[PDB]
This record gives sequence, C-alpha cells and structure tokens, in this order.
Amino acid sequence: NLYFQGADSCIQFTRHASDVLLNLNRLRSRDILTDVVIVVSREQFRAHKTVLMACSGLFYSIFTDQLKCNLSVINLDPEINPEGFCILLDFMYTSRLNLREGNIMAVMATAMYLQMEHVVDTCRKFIKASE
Amino acid sequence: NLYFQGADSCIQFTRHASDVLLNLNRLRSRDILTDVVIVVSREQFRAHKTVLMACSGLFYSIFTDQLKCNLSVINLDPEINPEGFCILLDFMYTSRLNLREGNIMAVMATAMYLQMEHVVDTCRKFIKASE
Ligand SMILES: [Cl-]
Ligand SMILES: [Cl-]
Repeated sequence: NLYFQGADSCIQFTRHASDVLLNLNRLRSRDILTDVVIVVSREQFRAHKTVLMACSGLFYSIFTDQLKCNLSVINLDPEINPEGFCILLDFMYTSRLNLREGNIMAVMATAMYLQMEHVVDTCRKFIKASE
Repeated sequence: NLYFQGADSCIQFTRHASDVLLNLNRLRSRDILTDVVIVVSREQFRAHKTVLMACSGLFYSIFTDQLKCNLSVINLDPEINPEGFCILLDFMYTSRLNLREGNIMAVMATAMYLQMEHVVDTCRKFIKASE
C-alpha cells in the first residue's frame, strides 16, 4: 500500500511529506505564489517564505520579526557564495544536497550563515574523511 | 546516518521532507505567515495557500486563477462537513489521516470535493472491507 497503521491510533501516508515537497518545488519552478526574492550579490532567487523558515534558522528569525515579516526583498551578506546559496535553496525544496569537492567549503560557510545545522554537520563529516 | 547516497550522483536526507512538514505545521499552530481563511459553514480554518495547493487539486485550481489567487477568504460548499474538512487539513500538514467509522463517509465526500485522489481511494478500500 501507500499507507500504514501508525504507532498511535492513526493511518499514516508513507509518501505524503515527499509529495508535498515535490509539489512546492513545482510551484517554485513555475514562480507560483513565490513571495520573496533573496538577493546574493548580483544574483536573485525567488522562493516561498514558509519553505525558507521551515529549513533555515536565519530565515525563521527574519520572517518572524514584525518589521521584516512582510518584506518582498531580502539581501544576504554580499560575501555569501551564490552557487553555495543555490545548492542549499535546491536542497530545501528537494532533500538532495549536491555536495562536490569544489563547492563543499562554500556550502558549509552558507549553511552556517543560514543556521542549517544538519547540513553544517554533514559537510564537516565529509571534510574529516576527505582529509 | 541521516543521509544516503541516492540513485543519482547526490546526497539525500532521509528525514528532510517530513521535517519541513513538521515545521510548516508548527508555523500553522502559531498562525505564522498563514495567508488564507477557509470558511466552512460557521467554522474558519487558517492555512498557508501553498500547502493547500500542494495537497488539493481544488485549492491549486483556485489559487492559480488570476482573479482568486490573492483572495484572503475562501468559502467552501456550506454542505461540506467541517469535521471532515478539519481531518483533511490536519492530514495535509501531518500525513496522518484520522479515519473513523463515524467520519469516513464525510471525509471521503470532502476529499472528492477537494480532489485528493489518494485519500479518496484509501477511504473506498476501508469501506469495501468494513462491508
Ligand atoms: Cl493498513
Ligand atoms: Cl553516505
């Protein structure tokens, strides 16, 4: 089946959470109900605020701030690597982190700035083994 | 670990999709960046439009319509069971469908109206066995 009897007294759907994520990424690709532009240097990234808050400590702190919550444009540190930000934004919407020899230092730096501890620790483990 | 080497050339996070969903539901509980009220009879339900679109064919068709996309209040058929709608909205944010003897006919009716085919079929399978 596509369902199971859960630990509690409830039916649970195995692929629902991943299907929601697939569909939110389809909304992103088509620029449907995106409500913010993240600007890193000269590059821009359109996204959904709630997805950003659900993945990053920094975006949650930003969009829970009463002054900043309704801003349509958010500028990040111009020192942040745009490729490293792109890889992380793609991870947020797909669960796949395209970690390579060339990008690993910039992805770790960006995830530290974005407060994405799971990705931060995973980068460290791959750096300790590649040494 | 919390990651695996995927089918493609990429690292994938096992719990990411479910963690995103847990966090979007925490945003809902706290009424953070909810952008629509769904009104069923006298009851109201606050939600995030993108979550609704990612789960229901009806909400996707509604919020992709240029006239209706920026509406903050959506009224459903006053004949729709509020309990049945509540169970489905909770499923959307949790993956758990609290299906009971008393609610199964109203949950199926509501999921048909909301174009949630996975839930519709699952209701039918439980009705064919309970007969
Ligand atoms: Cl079962
Ligand atoms: Cl691995």
